[PDB]
Amino acid sequence: MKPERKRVSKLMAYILRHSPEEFGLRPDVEGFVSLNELVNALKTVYPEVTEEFVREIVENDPKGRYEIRGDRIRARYGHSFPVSLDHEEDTESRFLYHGTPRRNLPSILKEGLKPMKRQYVHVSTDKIEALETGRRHGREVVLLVIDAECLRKRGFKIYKAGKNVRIVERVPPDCITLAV
Ligand SMILES: Nc1ncnc2c1ncn2[C@@H]1O[C@H](COP(=O)(O)O)[C@@H](OP(=O)(O)O)[C@H]1OP(=O)(O)O
Repeated sequence: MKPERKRVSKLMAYILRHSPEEFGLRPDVEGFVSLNELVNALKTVYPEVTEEFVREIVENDPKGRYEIRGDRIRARYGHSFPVSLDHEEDTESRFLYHGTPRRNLPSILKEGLKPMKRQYVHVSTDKIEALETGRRHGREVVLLVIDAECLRKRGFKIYKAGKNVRIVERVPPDCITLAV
């Protein structure tokens, strides 16, 4: 009744803010997942959850935690992964940066930056922050320099994801150059 809604809501917020990948979910750039996919993910822990139950959680949430648009759902705040909540485009940046561990560099040079268990990749306007973000993934980080105008001309819109972080669907190898 009351504890039911709270325990399901706690899982909902964790999934939507923190680790959609632990449930096989891939949010779009605005942080939405489909309502059906979220229900199926909740159902693995609480089999009694239905779409109507999730809708009532959203409608009755005292803090504005969630938003349903059409048949997709997101958390409105508190994300620990890069999102562009208002879909606001970065049009001014000329160069973006991504740090790749030297071990992962062969596949990235051939294929570019491809999204993995996510719908988009993340890069930075700042080369030092790009290298620090890459260091989290392994040693001997190699700096990739990304031509933002090449990305836009190729049809990839670049979105602001807070401070110096940007997200984009993928980065083709043609928009990438190496640096020490
Ligand atoms: N009823 C509910 N529905 C969803 N989520 C809930 C929740 N009741 C609590 N949470 C979240 O638990 C985290 C620690 O909260 P406390 O123990 O400090 O109160 C924090 O989430 P996070 O770790 O992402 O910041 C809270 O979310 P919120 O701040 O929205 O209540």
